[PDB]
Amino acid sequence: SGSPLAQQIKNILSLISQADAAGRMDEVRTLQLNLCQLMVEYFQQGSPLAQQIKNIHSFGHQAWAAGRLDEVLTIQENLYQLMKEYFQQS
Ligand SMILES: [Zn+2]
Repeated sequence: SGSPLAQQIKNILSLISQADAAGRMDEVRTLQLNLCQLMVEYFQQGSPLAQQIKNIHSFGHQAWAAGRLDEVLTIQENLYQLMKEYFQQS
């Protein structure tokens, strides 16, 4: 974890919000791929909130691998809300 990584996570969270509002569906997909990688790197190796971000991210991968879109989507809602809290990015 680190401050430049934290700001890049905040940048990508902000662009996801902007791209979503503007209807840029392909860019949203790319942004979510970037956020995924940044989360793996930032949370490598914490507070209860950080532990739950890590757990929920892991279960998100398991749901995605099975194509379980219904569970992916509500995992995403939970994960992204916790990320917005941890990184103070509304
Ligand atoms: Zn991921």
